[PDB]
Amino acid sequence: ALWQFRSMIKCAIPGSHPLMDFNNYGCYCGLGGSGTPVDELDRCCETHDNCYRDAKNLDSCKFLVDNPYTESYSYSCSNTEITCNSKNNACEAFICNCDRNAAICFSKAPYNKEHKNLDTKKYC
Ligand SMILES: C[C@H](CCC(=O)NCCS(=O)(=O)O)[C@H]1CC[C@H]2[C@@H]3[C@H](O)C[C@@H]4C[C@H](O)CC[C@]4(C)[C@H]3C[C@H](O)[C@]12C
Ligand SMILES: [Ca+2]
Ligand SMILES: [Ca+2]
Ligand SMILES: [Ca+2]
Ligand SMILES: [Cl-]
Ligand SMILES: [Cl-]
Ligand SMILES: [Cl-]
Repeated sequence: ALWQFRSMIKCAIPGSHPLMDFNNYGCYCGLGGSGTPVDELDRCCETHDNCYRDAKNLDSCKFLVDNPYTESYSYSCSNTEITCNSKNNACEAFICNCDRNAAICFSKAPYNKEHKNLDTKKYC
């Protein structure tokens, strides 16, 4: 679920900015997206979006109001290391996996301030 994705990110990037949740980043970091990612970080988000899209296409899975972000799962954090619980059901494991990979991807990408709250309608 969305709130778990945020904690997962805190887990991988302890020095994250709490107020960052109020803003969007690049072309894909945020609800929806358009065009092509502007940088590595943005790519991580697009990929995560794509991962959720695949989640919505799983024949055996249908989420509340069709939003994968509502699906809560179980996971643990240890030394900035994320682990999805094997007890998660297939749908939850798929979502937990998308989040884990995205969080890891975020931790390795450069944060470019110029892309914060980008004028998407013009550069995306
Ligand atoms: C983890 C990312 C920032 C990394 C960073 O702050 N590096 C600097 C570290 S340091 O000071 O130099 O130590 C931030 C950039 C924009 C953020 C995204 C945007 O805020 C858009 C949404 C907001 C939602 O609440 C959570 C998912 C999300 C899709 C966020 C995931 C994550 O929190 C992102 C991808
Ligand atoms: Ca998005
Ligand atoms: Ca269902
Ligand atoms: Ca659940
Ligand atoms: Cl989002
Ligand atoms: Cl349902
Ligand atoms: Cl459900």
